[PDB]
Formats: sequence, structure tokens, C-alpha cells
Amino acid sequence: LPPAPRYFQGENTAGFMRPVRFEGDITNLEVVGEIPKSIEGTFYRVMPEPHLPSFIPNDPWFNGDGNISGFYFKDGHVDLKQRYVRTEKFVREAEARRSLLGKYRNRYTDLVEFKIRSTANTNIVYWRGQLLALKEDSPPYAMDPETLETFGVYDFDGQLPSLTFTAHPKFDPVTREMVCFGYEAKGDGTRDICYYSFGPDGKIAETVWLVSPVCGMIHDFAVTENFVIFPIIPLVCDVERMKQGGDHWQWDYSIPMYIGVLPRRGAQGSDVKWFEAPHGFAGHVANAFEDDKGHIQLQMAYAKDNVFFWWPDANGKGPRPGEVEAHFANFVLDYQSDKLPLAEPTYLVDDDMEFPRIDDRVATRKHKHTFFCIFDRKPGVTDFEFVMPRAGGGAPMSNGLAHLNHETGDIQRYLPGPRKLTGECIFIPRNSEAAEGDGYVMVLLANYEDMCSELAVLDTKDLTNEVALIKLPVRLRPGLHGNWVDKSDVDGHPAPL
Amino acid sequence: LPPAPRYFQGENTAGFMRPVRFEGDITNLEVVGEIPKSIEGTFYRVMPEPHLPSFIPNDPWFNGDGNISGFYFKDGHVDLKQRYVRTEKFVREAEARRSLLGKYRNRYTDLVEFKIRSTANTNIVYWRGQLLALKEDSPPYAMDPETLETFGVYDFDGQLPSLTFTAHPKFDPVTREMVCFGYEAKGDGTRDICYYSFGPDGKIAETVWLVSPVCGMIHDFAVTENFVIFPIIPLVCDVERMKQGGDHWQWDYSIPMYIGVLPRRGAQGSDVKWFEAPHGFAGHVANAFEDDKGHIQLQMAYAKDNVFFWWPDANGKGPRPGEVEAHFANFVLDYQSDKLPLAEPTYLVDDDMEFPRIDDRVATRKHKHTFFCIFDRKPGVTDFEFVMPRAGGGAPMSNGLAHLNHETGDIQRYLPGPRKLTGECIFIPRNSEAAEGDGYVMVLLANYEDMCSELAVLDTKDLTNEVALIKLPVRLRPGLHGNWVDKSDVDGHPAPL
Ligand SMILES: [Cl-]
Ligand SMILES: [Cl-]
Ligand SMILES: [Fe+2]
Ligand SMILES: [Fe+2]
Repeated sequence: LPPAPRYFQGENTAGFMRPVRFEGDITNLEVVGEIPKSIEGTFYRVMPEPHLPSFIPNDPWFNGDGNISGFYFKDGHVDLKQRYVRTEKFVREAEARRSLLGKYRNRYTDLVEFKIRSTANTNIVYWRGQLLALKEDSPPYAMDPETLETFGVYDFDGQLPSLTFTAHPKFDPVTREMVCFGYEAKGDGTRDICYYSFGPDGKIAETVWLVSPVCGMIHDFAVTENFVIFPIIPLVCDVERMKQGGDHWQWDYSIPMYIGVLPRRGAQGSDVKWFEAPHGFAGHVANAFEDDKGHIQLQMAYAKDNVFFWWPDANGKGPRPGEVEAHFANFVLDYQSDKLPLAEPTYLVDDDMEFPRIDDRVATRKHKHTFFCIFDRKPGVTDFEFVMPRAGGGAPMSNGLAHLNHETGDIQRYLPGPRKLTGECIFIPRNSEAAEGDGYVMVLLANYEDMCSELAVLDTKDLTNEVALIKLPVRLRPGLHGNWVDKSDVDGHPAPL
Repeated sequence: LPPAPRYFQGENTAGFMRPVRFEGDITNLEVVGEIPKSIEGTFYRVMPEPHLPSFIPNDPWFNGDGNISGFYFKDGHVDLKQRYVRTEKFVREAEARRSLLGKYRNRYTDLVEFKIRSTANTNIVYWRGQLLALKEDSPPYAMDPETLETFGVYDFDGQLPSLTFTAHPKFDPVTREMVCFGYEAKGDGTRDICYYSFGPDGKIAETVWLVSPVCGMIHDFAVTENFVIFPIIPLVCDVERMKQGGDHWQWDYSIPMYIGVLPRRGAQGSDVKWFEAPHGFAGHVANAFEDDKGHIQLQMAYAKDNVFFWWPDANGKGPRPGEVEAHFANFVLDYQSDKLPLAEPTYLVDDDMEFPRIDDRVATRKHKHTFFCIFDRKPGVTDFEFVMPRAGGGAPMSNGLAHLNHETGDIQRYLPGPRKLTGECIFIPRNSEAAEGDGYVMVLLANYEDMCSELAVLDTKDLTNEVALIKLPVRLRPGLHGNWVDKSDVDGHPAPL
């Protein structure tokens, strides 16, 4: 077997990216300022965090074992519980005390045969009294929201029709449905998309098999009252490349950014229309809705080049680190149209942005508030000379949050400071009566001065001001997605506006 | 109630002294070099680590909640398990989410009435399949060696005769007895010492009540084949001072360092002889033994002034921080003598030293190896300019270990480096055949460059060289005592030489 390193090496595990790999509890976190005493619930987030040094040099950030953080808030007090998802990979590597899973989404490089290759490291959502730890190459792993115990790989009472479950399911606040899909839904390199939904009682509702024009990465999707929308990142899979030890994903400069539209209910696979947006990178969906004329307004991060630059084209052509900006785009789609090519999108702000969140009380409907990460290169905002030598590599950088009011066009920007960066934020309704986008925003900060993490609590009345700064004495490595589960929501999801 | 602060303030909780307060697991610790594959067992250490900010300003380091670290070694792999002792204080404060216990050893300052005031934060020893978490004002807390679960306050099957159990019991390697005492054994300010022992079957053997000439701190003691020896630190307790909110302990410049000698077996309290050593501070006992003439050779750290300078005399007179040195002293005692005053001791090395360990296979008998902490002010050994601003306050500093061979007089010094400090070391016999003092030394390092802890593994054949450096990604706050439990020892203690 290729030897197992006994300590982490390489930029992807240097400085703030160095794995900590702790599981357990820190109760009564230190607080500067005051956590509003009416906040009650849990902020769950997932980070990739390799449990053992990889035998793959410069293993991408997306290949690290999913470690779940819960921040449990009550009466202005907050406790941290932290635990790794017990994936097949985690358990067998813990047993062997060495890495066994090889390259990102390439089973031909594994040192043993895995049934499930999930790192469960992308998103952590609440569904019918369980957490679901998501990774788009796999079914979910079900976990206990209170103890973070892993129950096991989850197949929805044997109803899961797909080998894959997206990291970005949508929760319809009116129907209480979880709207899902998986791509490569029949295995490596398949063009099968399985679109499926679950009613609030846990019974499968929709199941539609459709076919992607290419085997492309469908990381996120969008749901409106009557449609589901599949934006394809022009990263393309060739299993023959994988069998020779090559990358699962390879950029294709020659294809459009496909945007598939399928009727939400009662459709067959052949009903999908593959619209062709100008070539670019499909970033995260803020939200989509039908306007009065029944046109789909799809609002999402959109870049003009390969954000995942470590997977370039067949000739190694691609951007450098920190070169590609993504912009908050509005695409207009008409399912009735037979024109496949789409206009350039309009842009809602100028900021280099990503990780958009809305008030999920209006998910699939007209939203007028978006909270998102921004990366501002304007001199002074980030002390790059101090931060970059401490930052390591492999993870995106965000040096603020912005709140866009879509009606007034007003933008508020939160800047944690010149030696801090942010993760993805969550939005918390002030209470069950609160107006759209009124309440609290929380975001995890990397503090490069202390080499510690902090959890910032902001009031939407003034995003520029920290109401509380929760001071962790450890690092939480830069992570991916997270969700708020309010104690007042019995099913874990907020009530429709 | 006096308000509970929501974050740590004061020098005692700044820099490397900032509480982390994590409980749980970090498995498969990063290793630079190679842990000898034949090492099998667990290094247990305890640190004071306040779980909640004190309402007492500049609460001394000795008043922090005991947090137990276990380093579990097998086949060159090591895992950390970390858990707080569930003392009455820990449990009630966790319930209230605020500090309730007041000043060090002063119940008159507590915000509620405690039955047991233990922080269980001084030593962690193995006895008949349990850990005992020790604090000299209390009975032990019994814990599970594998899970670090707290069973509860331990009374040895109802046999414990004393309110108090020393942090420094001695394990007789020939008789397999645990030799114990407690001072203030009948409550605050009592001069009662209870000397007691347990046979390897768990049955109490000795129980002798005697009387201290003053109510003085008896932190450590010594055991030989035929004697037990009680060195009294000239810190003296007045309950009337405590009732007004004053300190439990106050230096008395006017008394000798009393050294009581009692026959080990069959004695009455009146059989104690209170020898009078020159005024000074009784530091930790390395070991004591009888020579051929049956005279006690007592080897211990000894200073000429108050090491615990934060508890000065009645007029606030005493040393400044970093002023008092302790030296490795040999006192000679003859139980037969009626001369109470004792000569100045001889000194075995010149180093400012403390935390002496021997090969416990010769405990209570002639030893010829001692391992100890040194503090060397020789320019360059510690980069004080870098370390002091990052160190916080309240804890002693050690910038190396020394191995003294008592036969050859050879000293080897381990220097972890200019920006690292050490805790108390443990000694591990190479195997059950190994000569006295032959095997491995482990010591926890504070790395002020990384603000991380490391666990150094040294071979006694060359103490200057790290065979392995285990790299923790978190801080373990400076702690007190620790012990090795070898997997090859059925009762957790090594076999006699
Ligand atoms: Cl589990
Ligand atoms: Cl417990
Ligand atoms: Fe994502
Ligand atoms: Fe001690």
C-alpha cells in the first residue's frame, strides 16, 4: 500500500486549514456583547476535515471527512457540540488507522472497495426529526440532532430511487415538501438525473428520471411553484479518464451553461427543456420564483470562468487562484419558449459574491431579501500580507456579508475586519410574526490574528454591527453549508409568510 | 449575587492560560518522528481549567476545575481523550451556568453551600481498576480509566477515615499498598493529620490520628520501609481570618519547616517526632529511603522563601514572581535522635528545579535516578521577550528536564527549545526487565510559537533527543501531576526491581 503520512503536509492543511479533528463539547462559550435572549434553536454547519493524512498529495478541500458543528442557543447562552459523520470511509479508515479512500470521486484509486464513498461534508439539513449529512455522490447520512450520533446511510424507508442525493434540497414553506434530485443518479459518468420529492409525512411524491445532454456537475438547483430548474456547471465526467487515474471532473470551454426546466408535478423525463445560457459557472442558487407573466426568475451566483480552477480543461487551460469573480445574476426562463439560447443575465449587485441565503419562509416564491458572502479586493479591506501566509489553500475566501433589499436596492455590508474571513451565513426570523428578512444573521469567522474561530451575531436592522461575538478557543476549519433549526418550528422549518 | 462574567479576564486566563474547556476525543494524533511500537499504556494528566468565569478576580490557578487528559498508546499510535471530573462544584455550576464556589479553600465565600468543594485538579492516579482525581481538601473522585466517566466522590467502600486525601499518595512496589494521609483531616483549620494505607485487596491497613504543631500545609509526604515523613510548608490556616473572607493560607516567617517522622506500622499519634528543618518551603518529594544505619534520606525540592508568594505573611510581606528558586535537597533524619533541630540539607544539583520523578519500581527504597523540571535563566534557553507576553500568569515555568544519575553524578538536560516550556514528566520502564531509570520519558510542551501543546517522547539513553513529538492542534493549559499506567501491569503499577 502507498505509505500513510503520520502528520499533515501541503498548503491544503497548512495554517488555518490545519485539521484539528476534535469531537465532543465546549459548553458556555465566551461571549463579547449580548446574544438576544429570545434566540432559541441550533446552528448546524459541516466542514470537510480529513480525520487521517491522505496518501493523495494536495487532496482537494471537498474530499475531507464531514465534521458537524452544532451551536445550541437558549436564554443568551450557547454550547458547541462537534462530531464526525460515521461514513463507511470514516469508520473503515478509523479501524485501519490510515487513509484508504483515494482521489475525489474516483473509486479506481481507492485502496479497498467502498459500497458508499460519501464524506457527508457539504450540507447538514433537518428533516422529520433527523439531521441529513449530504454529499452529492451519495445518499444522505441520518444523524441525531441532539447528540450528533450517526444512525447510518439513509434511504427514506427504502423509497430513495437514486444512488445520489443533492447537497441542496429545497424546503417548500407552503407544502412542507422536501424537493430533491441526484445527478449521476445511476453511478459514475451516467447522464441520469432523478428528480424526487417527499411530503411532510415522509412519503415519496415525485419521481422523474431525465437525461442531461452531458455528464455535467449539477451542484445546486431551483424550485418554483410549478417548475424545477437544473443549472449544469460545464465540468464533465469521463469514466475512461477515471479508470486511468484521472480526475472525475474536467472543464469543457466548448459547451453552454445548460439550464434544464421540468414541470414540478406529473412530468415525464422527455418534458425537460435544456436552455443554453452563455458559457459560465453555475454557483449557488439564492432562490427562483414565477413572476406574474409565469416567467422563472432564477437568481444565482454566476461566473464567466471555472471557479473550480484545480479541474481545468483537457489541455490544462483554466484560471489562477483568486482570479474568478462570481456575480449575483438574474436569468429569465420561459418553459413555453422554444428558443433554447438565453440572453446574458442581468446582475443585482457589483460585488464578487457567493453563498446566498434568503428568508426560507418565501423559498420557491418572490423574495426581496438576499444575504451573501462578498470578497472585496479594494485595498485595506483584507490585510492579505498578514492573512495569506496563515490561510493555507483550497477554500474560497469571503471578507464580508451583504444584505440586498431587492425593492429599495439598498445594500448593507458587514466587514468583520482586516484579519478575519467569513463562512456562509444563516438567517433567523426575529419571531414567527417577523417581516421577511427581519431578525438575526449568524456567520462563523476565521480570526487569523488569534488563529481562533468566532461566531458573529448580527441584527438585520444594522448588519454593520456585531450584537454578540462568540469566541471559540479552537479553530473550526473553513466549511461549507449550514442551517438554522428554530426551537419554535416543531418540524425544524419556518412557517410560510 | 455578584455578577458572572461571560468571558475570561485577568492575567491568570490570558495567552496560553486562556481556558479551552473542551471535552471529548482527538484520535490518531499527528506524530513527527516515531513512537516506539512496544510502548503500551496511558499517560493521564490533570490541569486546573475553569469551566466558567469566576466571580473572584485573579482566582489562583489551583482553584480551576480539574480536566483529565488521557494519551492512549498502542503500536506507535496515540489517541487523546479529555473530560472534566464531575465534582459537586462542576455539576452545580454547569446546572446554574455560572460560578458558585468562591475563594480557594474558603467555604465562607461560596454563593451556595457545598458538601464537597474539590476541583479534583491536582493529581490523577490509578488504584484497583479506577482513576482517583485528587485534591488535598477532599476525598478522591473515582473515574473510569477507559471512558473518563466520573463515578463520584470515593470513600474506599466506606473505609475512608479522613475528610481529606493527599494529592501525593505513595505506591509501595513490594507490598502493593497505597500509602495515604490527609491534613485538616477534621475540617477547616484543624491540626489533625490522619495517616492511612490500603492493601492491594482494597482493605484499610494503617489508620493513625496525629497532631501537627501548627495548622500548616502538608502538600506532599514521604514513605520508607519503616517510616512516613510529613514536611510542613510554613503556610498556616486561621479559620477566623477565613470567616471574614480572608485567605485559607498565610506565610509565617517565625516557624521552622517542620518534618514529622512516624513509624509506618503499629504507631500511635504520640509516636510522631516533629523535627525542625531551617525555615523554608517544602516542595515535592522525589523519594525517601532508609540507609544501612536506618537513617531516613529525604530527597525533595526545598526553597528558602514562600514559593506561593500570592499568600504572603500577616503584613503582606513575601517574594515577587520568579524570585524564589527551589533546589534538590537531601535531609537526613534519625527517628532515634531527640535533637529536634536539623542541619541545612545537602543539594544534589545546582538547578532551579521541581516536579521530581523517580523509577516508581524503587519508591520507598534506595533510588539512583531522578527526572525533574528545571528553570534555567541562562541567556537564550528561553526567549523571554517572545514567551512572557504570550504566557499569561499564575503557573510555574519549566524550560527543561534533567536526568540525574545519583551514582555517577552525570546530568542530562532536555531543552525543548527557546519558545517552549514543559510540564511534569513521566517515566516508563523500557519493559519489565529494564534496569532502574532505563526506558522512556514523556512530557507535555507548551509551544508559544504555535500556541499549541505537544507531547515529547524521549529515550533515557539520550534525554537530549526527541524520539517522537506528538503535535496537538489545541492547547492543553499548564497542568499539575500525571501518571503512566502500563498495559502490562495488571494493577496499573510497575513490578518491584
Ligand atoms: Cl455514531
Ligand atoms: Cl461523568
Ligand atoms: Fe454547495
Ligand atoms: Fe503537587
